[PDB]
Amino acid sequence: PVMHPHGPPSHRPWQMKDLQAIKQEVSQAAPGSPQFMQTIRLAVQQFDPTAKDLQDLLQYLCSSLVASLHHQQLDSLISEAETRGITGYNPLAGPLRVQANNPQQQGLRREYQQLWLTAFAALPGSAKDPSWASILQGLEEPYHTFVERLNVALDNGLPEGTPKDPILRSLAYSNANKECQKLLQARGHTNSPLGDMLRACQAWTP
Repeated sequence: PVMHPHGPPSHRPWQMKDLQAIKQEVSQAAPGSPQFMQTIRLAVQQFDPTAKDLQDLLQYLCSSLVASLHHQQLDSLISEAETRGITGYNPLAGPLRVQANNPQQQGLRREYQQLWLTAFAALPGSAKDPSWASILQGLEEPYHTFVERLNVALDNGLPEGTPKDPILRSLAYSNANKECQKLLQARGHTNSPLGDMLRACQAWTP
């Protein structure tokens, strides 16, 4: 992090307590999901991290594969942004990442943080086996409990700005047990269909 005294800027290493608190706030959110993004967005604001700090934070929160995909995307976003013009970037003063580690280069650091943040958008979709696809209703699970069970896994797994209602509707079916799955040819029809698949199983005697 880069410290801002009340009365020059200086870098200080991450404190494990702060990293730990970030991971606990991210909770079960997958990289790119809303909770994940709000968390690391708040962290970048609070700690004004350098490029090196951001690399430590990445490896603490995400798997080694995810970290590599992030690096690939971030490199492309960097190249593209260089053409448009990066504030504080002297192409003759060495690699941009080295420059972003100079705590005096605030503008350049703030730009790098924003590209670092934006890079997470491309990460989902490269995960073809999310956990929310696995959540499946057992022969014993109630239906009303299962629909919420899927809602949270989608809340934690789906990237930002992605439809969830059309996902849960199919998932509340494709991932339901064969027990209650037989009430799904006369499925009720409403405006928000979700209210129906529950009406069908609003009362389900085992």
